[PDB]
Amino acid sequence: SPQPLEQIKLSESQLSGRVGMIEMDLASGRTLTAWRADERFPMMSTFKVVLCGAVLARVDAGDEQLERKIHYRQQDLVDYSPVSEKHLADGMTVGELCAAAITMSDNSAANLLLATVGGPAGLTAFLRQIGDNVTRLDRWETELNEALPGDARDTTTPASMAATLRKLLTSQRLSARSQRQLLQWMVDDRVAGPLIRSVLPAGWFIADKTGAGERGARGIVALLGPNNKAERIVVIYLRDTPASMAERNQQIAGIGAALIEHWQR
Ligand SMILES: OC[C@H]1O[C@H](O[C@H]2[C@H](O)[C@@H](O)[C@H](OCCCCCCC3CCCCC3)O[C@@H]2CO)[C@H](O)[C@@H](O)[C@@H]1O
Repeated sequence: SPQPLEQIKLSESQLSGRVGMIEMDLASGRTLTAWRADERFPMMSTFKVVLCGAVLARVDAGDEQLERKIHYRQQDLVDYSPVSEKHLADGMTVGELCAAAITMSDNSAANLLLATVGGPAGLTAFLRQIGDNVTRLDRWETELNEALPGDARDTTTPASMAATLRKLLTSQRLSARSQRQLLQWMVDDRVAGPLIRSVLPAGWFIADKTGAGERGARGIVALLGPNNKAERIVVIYLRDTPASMAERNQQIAGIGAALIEHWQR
């Protein structure tokens, strides 16, 4: 495999779109690999990890309970509601909604959660409260995936997203139990977790959230490491590429291979 930076460059060339990537040590925050790390990319569904961080912050403050049942109606549902469409009559708890949003990519669950945290503006305010002055959410599902060229709405940068994920998971801004819950939701991702495990060598940890959007936009935020430990945050975003989903997936996997084969940096 090429060196990781070389592989990222090769991927960007093969995809004919922009790639953004960071590799960061979870414990220390050091940046090991960076490529277009200060450029903007649509978050797509990856925003949901930050969303549930904001929910957990409210729980810690005594302003929310993961047990609280949210009642909703059919008119509230948007595209891709695999869990939430089943619970019109019995509702879902706030915690169940975070599980659906992060582990099943349920868009309506994400919108219900957004309403509990003050909407996109509330989520952006939370980002500023934790020192992320770059990432921004402006719209609800599904419009936040529009990925218009040059539009800063609903974007992050690889560097900001990595730092924010590290803050949420490890910095003691969230309580010990809340940090553990956020991590566990990422561990339990059903959309990409098992697929990734099927191609990871034995002994490698993965936790993740993936997203896809318009104009080829694709991303992953992940925790990865050897010896069954979450050693590094890896954030990869793709935008403005015409490539098939399979090819985007394969290029992201190829960056992963390069990282694994050149891990000691
Ligand atoms: O010497 C290291 C390893 O080399 C190979 O492992 C291969 C593996 O067989 C292949 O399937 C994977 O593809 C890459 C799979 C990456 C999965 C997704 C990565 C995501 C998740 C993390 C965020 C970035 C992207 O590459 C590795 C490294 O060459 C050997 O198969 C394995 O026995 C050996 O332990």
